Order: sequence, then C-alpha cells, then structure tokens
Amino acid sequence: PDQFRAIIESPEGAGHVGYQYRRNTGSTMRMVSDVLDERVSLWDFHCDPSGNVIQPGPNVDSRQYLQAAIDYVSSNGGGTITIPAGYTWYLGSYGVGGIAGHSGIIQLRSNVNLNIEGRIHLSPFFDLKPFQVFVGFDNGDPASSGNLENCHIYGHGVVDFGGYEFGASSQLRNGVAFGRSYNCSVTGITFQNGDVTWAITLGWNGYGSNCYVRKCRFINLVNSSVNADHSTVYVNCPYSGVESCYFSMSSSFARNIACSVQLHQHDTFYRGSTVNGYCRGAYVVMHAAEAAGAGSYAYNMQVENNIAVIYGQFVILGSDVTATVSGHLNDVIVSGNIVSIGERAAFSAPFGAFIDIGPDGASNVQDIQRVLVTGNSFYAPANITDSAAITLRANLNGCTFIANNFDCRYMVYNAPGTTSPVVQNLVWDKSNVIGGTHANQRAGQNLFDMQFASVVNSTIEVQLSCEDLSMFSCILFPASCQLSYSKITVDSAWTKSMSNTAVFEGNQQAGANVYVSYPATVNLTSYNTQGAVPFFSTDTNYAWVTSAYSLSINENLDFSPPATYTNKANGQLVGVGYNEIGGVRSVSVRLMLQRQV
Amino acid sequence: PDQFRAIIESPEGAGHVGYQYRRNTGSTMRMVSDVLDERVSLWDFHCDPSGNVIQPGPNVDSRQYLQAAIDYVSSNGGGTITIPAGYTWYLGSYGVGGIAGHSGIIQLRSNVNLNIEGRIHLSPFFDLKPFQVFVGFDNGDPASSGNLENCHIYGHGVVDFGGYEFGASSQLRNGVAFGRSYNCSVTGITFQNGDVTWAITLGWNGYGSNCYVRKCRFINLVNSSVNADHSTVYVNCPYSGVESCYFSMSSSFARNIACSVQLHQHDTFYRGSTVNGYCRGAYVVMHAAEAAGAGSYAYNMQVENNIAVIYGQFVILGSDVTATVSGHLNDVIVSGNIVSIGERAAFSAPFGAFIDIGPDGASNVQDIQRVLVTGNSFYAPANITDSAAITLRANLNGCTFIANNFDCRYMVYNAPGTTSPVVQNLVWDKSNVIGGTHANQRAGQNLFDMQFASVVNSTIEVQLSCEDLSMFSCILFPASCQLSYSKITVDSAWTKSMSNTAVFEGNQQAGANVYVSYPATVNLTSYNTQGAVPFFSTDTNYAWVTSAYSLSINENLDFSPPATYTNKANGQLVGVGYNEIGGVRSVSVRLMLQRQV
Amino acid sequence: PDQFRAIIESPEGAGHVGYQYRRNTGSTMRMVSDVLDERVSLWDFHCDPSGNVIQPGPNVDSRQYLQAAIDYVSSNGGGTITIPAGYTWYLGSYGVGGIAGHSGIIQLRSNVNLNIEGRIHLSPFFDLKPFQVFVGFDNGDPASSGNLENCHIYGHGVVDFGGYEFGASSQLRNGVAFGRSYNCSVTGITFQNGDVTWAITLGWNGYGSNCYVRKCRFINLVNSSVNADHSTVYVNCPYSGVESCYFSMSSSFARNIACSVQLHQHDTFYRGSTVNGYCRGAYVVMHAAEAAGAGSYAYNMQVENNIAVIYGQFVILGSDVTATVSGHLNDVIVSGNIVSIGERAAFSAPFGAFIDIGPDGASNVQDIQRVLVTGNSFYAPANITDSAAITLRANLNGCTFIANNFDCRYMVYNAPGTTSPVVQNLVWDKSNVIGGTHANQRAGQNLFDMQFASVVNSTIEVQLSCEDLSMFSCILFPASCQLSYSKITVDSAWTKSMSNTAVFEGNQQAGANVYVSYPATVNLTSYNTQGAVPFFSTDTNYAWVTSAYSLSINENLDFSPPATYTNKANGQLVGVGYNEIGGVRSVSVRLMLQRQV
Ligand SMILES: CC(=O)N[C@@H]1[C@@H](O[C@H]2O[C@H](CO)[C@H](O[C@H]3O[C@H](CO[C@@H]4O[C@@H](C)[C@H](O)[C@@H](O)[C@H]4O)[C@@H](O)[C@H](O)[C@H]3O)[C@H](O[C@@H]3O[C@H](CO)[C@@H](O)[C@H](O)[C@H]3NC(C)=O)[C@H]2O)[C@H](O)[C@@H](CO)O[C@@H]1O
Ligand SMILES: CC(=O)N[C@@H]1[C@@H](O[C@H]2O[C@H](CO)[C@H](O[C@H]3O[C@H](CO[C@@H]4O[C@@H](C)[C@H](O)[C@@H](O)[C@H]4O)[C@@H](O)[C@H](O)[C@H]3O)[C@H](O[C@@H]3O[C@H](CO)[C@@H](O)[C@H](O)[C@H]3NC(C)=O)[C@H]2O)[C@H](O)[C@@H](CO)O[C@@H]1O
Ligand SMILES: CC(=O)N[C@@H]1[C@@H](O[C@H]2O[C@H](CO)[C@H](O[C@H]3O[C@H](CO[C@@H]4O[C@@H](C)[C@H](O)[C@@H](O)[C@H]4O)[C@@H](O)[C@H](O)[C@H]3O)[C@H](O[C@@H]3O[C@H](CO)[C@@H](O)[C@H](O)[C@H]3NC(C)=O)[C@H]2O)[C@H](O)[C@@H](CO)O[C@@H]1O
Ligand code: NA
Ligand code: NA
Ligand code: NA
Ligand code: NA
Ligand code: NA
Ligand code: NA
Repeated sequence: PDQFRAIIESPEGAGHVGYQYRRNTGSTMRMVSDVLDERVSLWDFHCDPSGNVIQPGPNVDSRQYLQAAIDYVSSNGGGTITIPAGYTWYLGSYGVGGIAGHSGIIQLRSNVNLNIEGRIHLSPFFDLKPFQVFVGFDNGDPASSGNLENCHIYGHGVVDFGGYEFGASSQLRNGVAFGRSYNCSVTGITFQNGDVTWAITLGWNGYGSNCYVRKCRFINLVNSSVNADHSTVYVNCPYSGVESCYFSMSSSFARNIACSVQLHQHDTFYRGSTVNGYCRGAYVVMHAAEAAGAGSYAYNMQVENNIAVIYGQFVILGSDVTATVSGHLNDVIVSGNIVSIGERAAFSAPFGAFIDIGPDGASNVQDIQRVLVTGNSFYAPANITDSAAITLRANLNGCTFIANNFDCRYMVYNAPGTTSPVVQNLVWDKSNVIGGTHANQRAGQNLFDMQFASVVNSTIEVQLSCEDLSMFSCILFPASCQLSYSKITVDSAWTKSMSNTAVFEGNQQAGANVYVSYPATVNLTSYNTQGAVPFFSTDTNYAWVTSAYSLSINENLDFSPPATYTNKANGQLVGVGYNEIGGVRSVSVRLMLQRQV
Repeated sequence: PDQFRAIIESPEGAGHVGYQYRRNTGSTMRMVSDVLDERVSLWDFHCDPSGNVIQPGPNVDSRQYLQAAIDYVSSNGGGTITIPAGYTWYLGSYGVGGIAGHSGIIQLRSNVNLNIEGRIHLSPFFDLKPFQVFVGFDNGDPASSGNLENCHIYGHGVVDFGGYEFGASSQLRNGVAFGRSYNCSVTGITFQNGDVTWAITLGWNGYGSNCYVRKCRFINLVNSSVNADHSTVYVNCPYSGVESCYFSMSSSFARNIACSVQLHQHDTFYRGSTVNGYCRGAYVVMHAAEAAGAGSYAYNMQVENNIAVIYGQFVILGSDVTATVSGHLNDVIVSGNIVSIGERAAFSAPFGAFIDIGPDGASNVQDIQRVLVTGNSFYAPANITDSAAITLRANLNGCTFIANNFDCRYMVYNAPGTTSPVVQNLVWDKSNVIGGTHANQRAGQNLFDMQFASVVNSTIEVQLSCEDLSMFSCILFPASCQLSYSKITVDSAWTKSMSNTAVFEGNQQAGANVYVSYPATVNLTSYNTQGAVPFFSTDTNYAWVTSAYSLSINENLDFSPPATYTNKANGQLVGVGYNEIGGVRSVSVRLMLQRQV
Repeated sequence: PDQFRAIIESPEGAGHVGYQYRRNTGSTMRMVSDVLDERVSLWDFHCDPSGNVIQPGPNVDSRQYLQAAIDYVSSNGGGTITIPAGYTWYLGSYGVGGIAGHSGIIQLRSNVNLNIEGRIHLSPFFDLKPFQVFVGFDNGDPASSGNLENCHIYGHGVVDFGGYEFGASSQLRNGVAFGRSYNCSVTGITFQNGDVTWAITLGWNGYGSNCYVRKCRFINLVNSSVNADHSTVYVNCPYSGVESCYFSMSSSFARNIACSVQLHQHDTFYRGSTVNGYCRGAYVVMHAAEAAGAGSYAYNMQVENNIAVIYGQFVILGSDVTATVSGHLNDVIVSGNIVSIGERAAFSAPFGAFIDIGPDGASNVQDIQRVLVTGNSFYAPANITDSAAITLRANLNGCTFIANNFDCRYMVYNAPGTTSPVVQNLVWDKSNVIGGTHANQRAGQNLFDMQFASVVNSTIEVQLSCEDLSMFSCILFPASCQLSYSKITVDSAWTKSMSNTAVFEGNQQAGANVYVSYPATVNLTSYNTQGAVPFFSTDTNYAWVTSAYSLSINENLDFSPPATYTNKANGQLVGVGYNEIGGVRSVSVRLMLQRQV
C-alpha cells in the first residue's frame, strides 16, 4: 500500500498498471509496459549509467547508446529501432570489435532495422579521418565475416557527414556498408554534406543477395581535391539495385572524379534515377578480383530510364582478369535514358561519352559482349569537342546500338596514337539518329573515327539528318585498321556536297567479305558512237565496285550517261548510255558506289 | 498519498508511472508519458476548451484541431501526426493568415508529416466555393512566401472533396499545394469525388526541388460544366515527378477538359502510371511566366512507361514568351507508353493525338527541339477521323520519332487554313510502323498531310505494312509549303495500285537539296531499232529525277524495256532496253523514281 | 482508496491514469489506455480464455487469435494490426465459414491491414493438404461473394509455407487470395519454402480494381513432381499489376511448370522485376471464362523493364472462347526486358522463346492483335536448338517487332506437322538485330521457318550481322503456306556465300501483291555482237522478277555484263552490257533479285 506507490513510481510501475485493448472483454489482459515494449527507440538506451536520459547534441556522443540499442534488439530476434524526429544525434567516436578494421562507427545486426526520422550528424572528431558510419561486417577481415541479413534503414531522416574534408587520398569513407548482405535495403534517406568515397555499398565481392537502394537522396558528397575517387552506390552482390534515387554534386572536383553507381555483379539494375553534377553515371564492370561470391560473369545488367547531366561518361563497360580468374561482362541493356554533358569547355573534364569501353589501365583483357543500347537520348553542347556516342578505347567483343538519338561531336571515337582496340560485333543500326548540334564544328574530324587495330563482324549504317560540310568524312578507317566481314554504308541524304563520305586509307573496302556503299563524284568519258554507247571512268580506282548508280540529274538533251554501272578489271567503271547524236561525251556525276550490296 | 491518487488521475499521471524497456537494467528509466510522447495523433488536439475529446463527424469541423496539431509539432522541430483510421474527419471552415489568400483550409509546416490513415472529407460549407485543402505557402503572395521543406503526406487514407460542383468558372480548387516546396511528397493517398482544378501542385514558378507523387489514386475529380480546366498534378519545380499513380475520370466533361500531369520545369518525370477517362495525358511546357525559380529552360523531361485511354492528346509540347523572358523546351524523351483514344464519335472531343505541338494561342513563339519519341504504341478506333501520331499545329524546331507503332487516321497532320507552322528537324525514321486499323477510311485524305509554311532539315521515311487504296496520297505537300534540305521517301511495299504516292503540289521535290524517292506509273515509247534501243517517257515531268528503276514485270518475249533510267533536259526519262526484233514499243511501267538517293 | 489500487492493477487501470501530450496545456486530457488504443497487435488477441497471453511457437496454433483480431478491428471501421517482429506465429487449422470452401486459413476483411513484421509459418497439419493462407472472399461461391476493399499486407516479414509437398495434383495452394478485390496490395513481404499453385492472386474473373504487388520476394515455391502447375502472381482484375518484385526457384520441377505472372484483365502491368529458375515469365491472356467482371477484352497490357533467366517462354500471348463468350487480346506492349534461356540441354524443357503464341489446346480460336514488341534483349546459349524469338504456334491477328536484339537458334519458328497457324499482320522490322551465338549450329534449319497455313499483310526484313553458312536458308516458306500482300526481304550483307537465301517451295513470291528481294547466283550468256550486247539467264525461273542488279565484281577487261536486269515472258532475265571486242560471253554472277521493290 506504501509499497504500491513505490512500485508505481519505480521503473516496474508500468508493469503493474493493467490494460485491455479498447475494453474488449475478449482481448488479452496485459500491463501497460507490455504495450510499450512493442516499440523501441534511441530514447530507451540514450541514458547515463544511473538510467537518467541524456539530451543529444553537439557535445554528446550518441554512438554507444545506439550501439546498445542495436545489440539489445538483436538479442530478441530483431525489430525496428526509431531514431526520433525533431532531434539531431551526433556521432563522436569509433566503434570497436569487428568494425574497427573498417573504421566503423556503428555495427548493424541482422533483423534489426533502423527507422531514421531525425538527423544523424558526424562530430568534428571525424575531421580529416576515415570512417564508415554503419557497418554490417562483423570481422576486420571480410572473408571471415558472418552475414548481415534482413536489415533495413528507412524513414524521412538524414545522414549528414558534417562537411569535413578527407585528410589523405588513401583514406576511405562510407555511409552504409551492408557487408555480406542478404535482404538489406536503404529507403527514403538523405545522405548529404560530405567528402566520401561512397554513400552506400551493397554486398562484398559477390556475397550477398537482394540488396536495394530506393527513393534516397545523395547531395554534395564530394568537396575537396584530396578525395581520390567517389562512387555513390557500389553494388557488389547480385539480385540487387538502385531505383528512383536522386544524386546531386556541386563541387568542381565531383565533375572529374564522381560516379553515381557501380554495378559489379549479375542481375543488378540502376533505374528511374536523376543525376546532376557528376563526372560519370554508372560503371557496369566484372572485376575478376570481386568474383568470389557469385562467379566470374556479370550478366543481366540493366541501366534504364534515368535522367542525367554529367561531365564525363554516362555508362562505362569493362572487365578484367587476375592471375587465376578471368572476368566476363555480357547481357547488358542500356535503355530509355536521357543524358546530356553539362555546359563546360572542351577538354576541361574527362572525355564526354554516352558509352565508354572500359575501364582499366590495360585494354587487351576485356571480354564484353551482347550489350544492347537502345532508345536513349544523348546531347552535348556544340563547343564540346570531346563528346562521343561511344569512346571505344579497349577491346570489344560486341555492342549493339538501335534506335538511339545521339547529338554530339563524334558517333564512334577513339584517339589515334593511343590504344589499338580489337573490335568485334559492333552494330550501329540505321535507326540511330545523328543530330545536328555540332554541324559546322567538325573541320579536320571524322564523324565515325575508326581508330582501331581491327574491325570484324561489324555494321555501321550512317544516316545523316542534316548537312555538315565541315567534317572531313562521315567514316574513316586508317590503313592500320584491318576490316573484314563487315557492312559499312553511308546514306546519300545531305551528302551531295561532301568530298569524302567514307574513307578507307588502306583500301580495306576491297576485302572479299566487306559489304559497302557510299556516294562519290566520278568523271566519265564516252566513246563517240551514235546510239547505245559506253561511258567509262577516267580514274581506275573502282576494281572493288560491284555496281553504281546515278545520283545526279542529266542536264543534256543530246545524250544521257548510264543510269547504272559495273566495273572492269583495270579498275574503271563502265555503263551503257545513249547518244541521240554521236560525239565523245565528258561528264561529272555523283554516284552511289556499291560493293556486294 | 491522497496527493498520489490525484496526481495519477490527473493529466500528469502518466508522468509519474515508471517504465524501463523490457525490464532491461541497461535501458533508460523513463515515465510512461515519455514513451507516449514519441507519437502524436489528431486525438491529442481534437478537444474542447476544457480538454475533453470531441468525436469527429459531419457536424464537427476538425480544422482548428488539425491546425493546432501541425502548429505544435512544428514548434518541436517536426514529426509525423497520424490522422486515425476508422474515422472520417470533416473540414468545415477556411484557415487564416498566409493561406487565406490561397483559399487555404490547412497550413502545412516544415518537417511536419501527415500520416493519413482515416478519411478527410469536406463539409457542405464548401459547396460552390473555392478551396485548397493543404497549403504550404505562408503568405498570400507567393513571391513573399517562405519555403515548405521536408513535408510528407502518406498512408492508406482518403481525401474526399464531397462531390460539390464549382460555383463559378473563375474559382480554383486544389487538394495539396506544397508551395515553394523542397523535399515534399505525397504517397499512397486516394483523392476522390470532386470538381477541382488540381489535386496536387508541386513547387511555385520554379522554386522548389525533390517533390514527388507516388502510388496515389485520383478518382473522379471533375464533375461539372462549370469547371473551367483541370490538371491532376502540376509539377512546377525541378528534380520532381509523378511515378506509379492511377488516374480515373468518368464525367463527360473530363473528356474535354482534363489532363493528368503538367511537367513545367527541368528534370521532371511522369512514369509508370495508368490513366482512364481524361482528355489529355501530359503537357510538357516551359512557360516564360513560370521561369523565376529555375530559369527559362525545361530540359530533361521524361514521359515513360505509362498506360492511357484518353479522348484528346497524349503528350502536348510547348513553350512561350513574356515581354521580358523567353521560354525554351528541349531534351525530352517520350518512351514505352501504350495509349489509345477511347471509343467516341469523330470530332466529339479535342483532336486525338499521340503528340501535339503545343499549347497556346499563338504558334510563332515556340522553341521546342531535341525531343525523342521512341518505342511507344498508339491506337485509335477506325471511325476516329481526328486521330494523328502528331498534330503539328505550331512552330517546331525539332522532334525525332523512332521505332514507334502508330495505328490511327493520320501520321503527320495539321489543318489547312489554320496555322502555318515553320517546321525544322522533324525526323520520322523508317522504323515507325504504320498500322492498318484505318485502312479504307481515308478517302480524300493524305496520310502525312504536310500543311506547313515550310519544312527544312526534315526526314519522312514512309513505310506501309498493309494496303490502303482509299487514301489520296501517302504524303502531300501543298504549293504553299516550302521544302528544302530534306529527305522524303515512300517504300513501294503495298503501293503498287496507288495513283498517288507522294505529291508535291508546288513541285518542291525539285529543290537542289531535296532527296526523294517514290513509286509512279510512267508510259514509255521506244525507237524502232533492233538491238539495244532507247525508251523514253511520253510525259516531260521528270527533270528532277536522278534515276529510276522498274517495279513491273515484262510480259514480252520479243523485247524488254530498260531496267533503269536517267533523265534528259526536256524532262523525259530515258533508258536502254533491248529489241530482239525491231519495232516501236509502247509500255506502261511502275517505276521507283529517285532524286539524289 | 483500496478500490484505487485494485482499479489500477485491473485491466481498466490504464483507463484511470491521465495523460496530456508533452504537458501541452492545449492538448486533450486523455487516459493512457486511449493512446494505447491507437495501435493494435496480435498480442492483444493471442490469449487464453482467461485473458492470459500465450507465447507463439510450433505447438501453438495462432490462427483463431489472428482471426479474432481481424474480426474486431473490422467492427471499428478498420485499422492496421501488427504481427510482431522477433516471433514466429504458426498457423495450425482451417478457418470456417465462407473461406472453408476455398480451403482458407485466415479471412481478410475490408479496411483491415496487416503489418507483418515477424514470420508466419504453416504447421505440419497442412502437410499434403490444400490451403489458401489469406482469403478475401466471404462466400464459398465467389459469384455470391461480397468484395474485399482497402486491405493492404505489408512489412519486412515472411510467409513460410513449411516446405510441405502437395498431396495430389488436383489440390490448390495459395498465399493471398484477395478475392473480389478493390484497392488491395502486398508490399515488402517474402513468400518462401513451399509447393503451391500461387503465392498471390488478385481479383476474381474481372471483378476488382487497383490491386498491386510491389517489392515482394518469392523464393522456392515449387518443390515436387506432384505440383501440377504454378503461377506466382495471378492478376485477374483490371487496373492492377506487379512492380519491382523478385522471383526465384531452384527446383528442377519449376523449370518445367512455373510462371512468375499471369496478366488476365485490361490495364494490367508487370514491370521492373527479376526472375530466376522459372519455366515462364508471363502469360498475357484473355480467357472468355474469366470475362464476367471487366468484359471480354484484355487491352493495355504492359510487360516492361524486367530481367529474367527462364527455361521456357518469356511472354505467352493468348485468348479463347466459351460457348457464349469470345475473348480478345489487343494493345499489348513488351519493352525493355533483358531475358536469357538458362544453361540446359536442348529439348530438356519446354521450347525456349521470347514470345509464344498462345496458350491452349486449340489454335484456331485466338484473337490476338496490336501487339508491340520493342527494345528487348534475348539470348540463348548456342546448344539450345529449341530457342526462338517467336514460336508462332496458333492463329495470330498481329504482332509487331521493332528494334529488338535476338540471339538464339530461330527468329520465327513453328514445328512442321503440328499446327497450321493462320498469320496476319506479323511485322519484323529491319531494325531487329539477329545475333551470332548460334552461327554454325544451323545445319538443316531455316532461320525464319514459316510453317504456317497462310501469311498475309506481313513484313519480314531479314538483316544478318554475321555469317552463318550452316543454315539451309534465311527464310523458307513450304508449298502449303499461302503468302499474299506481304513484304519479304533479305539484305545481302554476310550472304554472298549462301546457296539459298529465301526459299519459296510453292513459288509464292510470284503472287501479284508479294513484294520481295533476295540474293541469288545466276548464270548468264551473251550474244556475240561487239558493242552494246544483251546477256540472258540460262535458266527460266525468273518470270516474277521486276529488276535485278549485280552484287559481283567484273574480273574482265574485254567486256562487262549488265549492271541491271529485267525479265522476259519466258522466265529469263535480260540486261544490256558491253562487248569491247565481240564474242559470246558466259558468266556467273551474284544478283539481288527484286520484285515490286
Ligand atoms: C570509388 C570507387 O568505387 N571507384 C571505382 C573503382 O573501385 C576500386 O577502387 C575503389 C577506390 O576507392 C575501391 O578500392 C578501395 O577500397 C578497397 C576495399 O576496401 C577494403 O575492403 C573493405 C571491405 C573494407 O571496409 C575497407 O576498410 C578496406 O579493407 C581497397 O582494398 C582498396 O585498397 C581501396 O583503394 C574499390 O574496392 C572495392 O570496394 C567495394 C565497395 O566497398 C568492395 O565491395 C569491394 O570489395 C572492393 N573491391 C576490391 C577488389 O577490393 C575498387 O574496386 C573501380 O575499380 C572502377 C571501375 O569500376 O570504378 C570506380 O573508379
Ligand atoms: C488547370 C491547369 O493547370 N491548366 C493548364 C494551364 O495552366 C494555366 O491555367 C491554369 C488554369 O487553372 C492556372 O491558372 C490559374 O491559376 C493561376 C495561379 O493561381 C494563383 O497563384 C497560386 C500560387 C495561388 O494559390 C492562387 O490562389 C492564385 O493566386 C492564376 O494566376 C490564374 O489566374 C488562374 O487562371 C495555371 O497557373 C499556374 O498554376 C500553378 C499550379 O497552381 C502554379 O504553380 C503556377 O504559378 C501558375 N502559373 C502562373 C503563370 O501563374 C496556368 O499556368 C497551362 O498553361 C496549359 C499549358 O500547360 O495546360 C493546362 O491547360
Ligand atoms: C497455375 C496457373 O495459374 N496456371 C495458369 C492457367 O490457369 C488455369 O489453371 C489453373 C491451374 O491451377 C487454375 O485452375 C484451377 O483453379 C481454378 C479456380 O479455383 C477455384 O475458384 C477459386 C476462386 C477458389 O478459391 C478455389 O477453391 C476453386 O474453387 C479451378 O476452377 C480449376 O478447376 C483449377 O484447375 C486457373 O483458374 C483461375 O484461378 C484464378 C486465380 O485463382 C482465379 O482468379 C480464376 O477465377 C480461375 N479461372 C477460372 C476459369 O476458374 C485456370 O485459369 C492458365 O489458363 C494458363 C494460360 O494463362 O496459364 C497458366 O497455366
Ligand atoms: Na579494412
Ligand atoms: Na591493325
Ligand atoms: Na491567391
Ligand atoms: Na510558305
Ligand atoms: Na473452392
Ligand atoms: Na495452307
């Protein structure tokens, strides 16, 4: 009875006050404490050693209290801890144990979700140091780590990295490393105000499954020249992806170093997202070094329906090897994306591209094939000389382009001098529309500049949609490039006044299995005979031509040249025209030259 | 001790009853009230002046109580107020202060979320009046408004507008106006049973960022002839969009006035949504008048993967100007959408179109370019005369169509008499498939009816997939339309029995930089000579032709006409055929006429 | 005063302890019980008849307690019941009443949501028996069922079917049957460890609207040879769909019987999902037997942006009839999907296809048309003989393919002997890219094997991207197939060494409205005349040819054959070439044969 007042005011008080849901006689006879025990928050562990609550703030290190919360819920089989709204909770010290080797602050645990409604901020303890805010490994060595399963971070809250710069290039910084992560996700959270290597990483070298990042925001996560490299989300487990997210940088350094997403394992996706101020959109890469959990192949890779303003390359494809393992990249789709290179001087950032091959130092280890690039839009402003639909800078075993709209300086490019890629199965369908923004800016340049060691089993069907008489050629193959079993065509529309349409500096268009067609101007002379009369070319450069036809009107009454032509063993063209009256004729005509097509 | 019983039964009672989470000795020693204070609902403010709870209902105006809740949580740095399930909460009066000038009911506040689980209904106080249910402006003048940040409305609940009609055309009605809104969203909510101007508006004249509408339903939000205009979601801030929503109207008036989405600023999207019973799908428009927050350009605009039955136009493109500011629309992608015009009489609703240009009174202020329309399906029933893939009714600086399937009356249309658009960079790739539904319905009509002032730098590659001999022509250019630096082709498949394939009423196909090809029937007569012998056309209408070839078999044994033809200065065609036996020959042949292609 | 202590410890205790939110004098004066009554969990009904809580576990049947919870919340107008984390709740008995006839365990009720955070497991009571875990019908006969409205199942929890096999083929097993379901959804849930017919079904024979499955996982839901058939999600109401889900099977039996999704009513979608280990991706089907709620037509059907490894067919199209009702399928889009047939022996699973027509026993009842298949990737390993872009095994009224990349054994296939489909409006645009994986594996096979009763209003534009000289032909029509009003072309690239390109075993290419072109080798002999001289074919098989042109170079100096040719009534080709010196000439040339193109 005095006992009772004391019990009630004690910490066991709520366990003595009875409750039945809505006065329902059929419901469980409980105590208030039992209903309160259905939820848990940071407030339930944010206390001094005497149990008195501590208010968070800039002079309070909340880390041990959040850890205690996570540890405790973990011991009961899991649940969701709320990080309350209306407060900022500062983190002020490293964690201990298995996450120490990852510079971890907080250790995540299986089945323990965090509902971040308020704000998590890093204290100046972390200035110029490494850190990884949330870590799901439980060992300093990931190979000896257990898994993290069924861990979800969500809510309307914020992770703020406090604006501190990296102290040294070699340091790493992360928001969430799920670790060897199975059914883990981040949803709704804003990550902001940092200089970090990543915001979120998913999986570890192929170990993991079903990890996702959805409806998150990533804002200003690079701020210094010390930051060596940044990729906002690194996807290193299969069956995993990024969807409906927003990424934004404002630093100059971001334009040169930052990528929004890494897809590095099979059945991974990047969709429906908006990117601004980044160097790169996504790398789609199989690293042999990361092939332990899910094999040596990256397949079923999807980059779709994204919106981007970048300064470098939108999608970068690659693979590589180690002494003992070969990585392979195949079965990739890149579709529906609308991308522009932001306003910048030519050459002021890494070379602008929709697709780049990919990635490395060396360019003779890649195995990339069965890639489909379809129904995308790409735009670079007219002054950006270093803008291409594809910069094909390393070996390529296949990539197919259909029904894209590319409006930039080059369609296919690689720098001469540099690498000599071996190219197979490059398909550029006629349904790719080449825009006009760069018209008149192409003096000395080849629209398709095929600076390769070799090209085989490839299709390039060039279709202009406006004039550009500044360009040197539509497509040029240097003498060093071998060409075989390929189809190269230049549609005549908008080409009438071009000196060079297609150029084969080693006369590669003569190969037995090269199928070509392109316009050329040809001078022809007839014999004098009245009636049906042959016309022959004055030059002897057409031994390769299977047929040609006129692309010019005949201003004459008294005669007509042939509508169509074949060739002769000496390299002349020949056709039969008609002299109404006799006389030797001499004409200049625009022809479509054809070989095996 | 008597004191104690009184304290417990008082409103401070729960602050005297102790609690420790799950009896954990390491947890905070709290009081019951502290744990209860972790959440908040409408019940905590829905009380009379003596603090007694009030039951909601049709005779109770809940507005002041919800406002008090919002105001209070706002003062503590935010949180989420629950609008409880199992109840309908009626709103019965206008709000006061800054929202008064917007006819506001409730004022939203920064960081204060609403979890609407029950139903919010408008009382008959609002019949025939304006209203805006939730407003995020804090001033009657938006230019002098502060921002609304981090405000999210979500849950399984409902906003019901009570079915009341507008009282006057000039009135406005809205569900949620976020205002100058940054990181605000609506998720999961059903808006139903109204006559309103909008359901949700995002941003104000470019001010705002990261505003989204996801997984909402909008059902029957137009019901009268007084409603002047309706757009369900108006997106007026950048980096913002609508995803995975459902829109449905059943009113006849909706078919003539209602649009599902307005995208009016850069980096905005409309995706994955289903629309039924609306006039229009989306406007994608840069209004110079709305250019204050985010500049004069709408770029990176995405309409993708939607499903729609509409009565008018699916996507409408536009821009305009004011005295002092010019709006520009560019870098737009429209992809993956499957759209049909619903069953209706011809001309019974605004003209059916997949794309319309856009929007206005005047048609000589627009600057629209770099638009890609790809991989969409469109269908209108055979009786709908007023159905087009594009109604091109105002100036166009570019739009590219690739790999669509359009099955309607017209491919390209504009009404004669009306506007005289100036058209640049219209590209219709050969990979657009023209369906057959309207075959036999086209008497007196031109499949591509090019009723423009001029066309330049344009491509129209016509490819039929079935016969339609009812049509007057595949493509017609009236004499008033200038044509230059363009490519116009008509594939011969399904065209053998057509009198007219392409028609140039001003002989525009003769221009120096016009590249054309199309079938025609030509009568030819030979000279009598045995052996190789010329054939010439009887008409002199072919001065423009660079080459032609036969599309007809030769039923003769004793002779053959030329397989290919050139022309002569008098406008005749000429080729060399072969008389096995001499005689003057006279034949009718179907030729492919070609000019510079 | 003694009374008071007793009241407090009683179940009414919390109704005597006062509370006011955050000590706010303006808030409602409540009691603790009122705030607790804002939420509800399974703990509030999981009690013995004396009200003492029961711990769940493998020897406790939780079913009656969950039912009581649902029943109670239902009586108050709805709300959300939590199934608590950290516990597994076993289900051990059938439900009663209306769900008995559906082998129901739990009955869902309108407006009553379930937030499944822990795990729901089936007890061995259910081994070898039928069951449907959650049922939304309220009558044994669905035709006499009321509706289920506004019922959502969500959270991070799990439904585990306990691994039990089916006891008999004829049994059915389901996770969630919403019933006649309007605004119902499942979000976030993992369904695992079963042998079931379905995981979720939405709607009943067209009755229902706005039902969705989002962000769910379905893992290993087939495990035995007794299971007759499995479809993970069956969508049987309109305006409904599956988005962003993950599906995975590991059983051999799944490879032969299992489909991820059924879309069976209008305005339904399947998007953004990842499938592994299934026989089939989706059926898109109008069954006349299911046409009661929403009519006889399935229209606006979308399968987009999915990722799949299957063993059979990706999308299957169909319709059918009953005595009294005809089903129709139209307005379908299949886009952006990246799909491969998994590693398997040829013929070891149902025939691999991107598209199959569809579905049935009979093949002469279907009405499928206005289907667009665009911008997809498909791959099958080189050893899979039974792999096709389309297996066209029943009547087809239209399907359009544009800008896909198909890398498998056949492009168009149907088995000879078997069905004789009537085919209309099959369009295969030239922008479809045919891959090379199966090169050299095609001995005795036709790349397009047109084994149909008839083809009309169809387009097949064949474009190779590499050589395959193993194949018998690019396209073959047997004599039994009628062909009319169609366009069939074979581009010459990579075809120079092929004996047969296109083959018409009944000489169907001669039809009046057949438009064709393909390469052929032809032997020609000239007359002896010096000068312009005719060359004629030695064979008389070209009565159908309207023109031909050379695809071969001329190795001769003293003469040239014609660049172009027509024909003569006896079936010879003829052209005019040039003898510099006279003599009879005899040459073998590769020509492009053309008819009406
Ligand atoms: C920034 C970025 O992602 N850049 C990629 C580039 O990635 C390579 O380079 C980056 C540079 O930051 C990473 O290399 C750094 O980090 C690794 C891994 O850290 C260690 O292991 C983790 C688990 C632990 O928590 C840490 O404390 C460290 O012990 C270092 O080993 C390396 O020395 C350091 O430079 C990246 O490594 C990957 O990082 C992901 C995500 O964290 C891990 O899942 C992978 O295991 C790890 N891979 C390897 C092989 O260790 C490097 O892969 C790409 O190569 C390039 C092409 O795609 O694109 C971007 O430039
Ligand atoms: C229904 C619809 O959206 N129709 C568009 C059409 O939009 C123009 O016309 C509509 C007609 O309803 C709007 O014009 C009406 O409303 C504006 C704005 O309301 C005022 O300002 C707001 C902030 C405040 O809350 C209100 O109390 C008012 O003070 C009025 O000024 C105008 O007189 C009235 O007719 C629409 O205006 C825009 O509305 C959006 C969303 O609310 C605001 O964010 C914009 O600021 C505002 N724009 C301007 C210039 O004020 C008009 O833009 C489109 O023009 C057309 C082409 O896209 O498509 C549909 O027909
Ligand atoms: C597994 C699968 O979906 N396979 C489809 C195939 O579907 C047909 O065959 C399956 C085989 O499981 C279904 O037929 C079985 O179930 C129906 C319906 O069950 C009865 O009604 C329900 C409401 C009740 O809960 C049950 O207790 C039963 O009374 C049986 O009538 C039939 O005898 C049995 O074999 C499927 O039926 C459909 O099932 C869906 C989803 O549950 C219901 O919404 C439909 O009402 C019901 N349709 C009909 C006509 O009853 C059959 O349609 C497809 O036909 C095929 C082509 O798409 O693809 C897969 O193979
Ligand atoms: Na480390
Ligand atoms: Na070389
Ligand atoms: Na106003
Ligand atoms: Na004009
Ligand atoms: Na039954
Ligand atoms: Na037949």
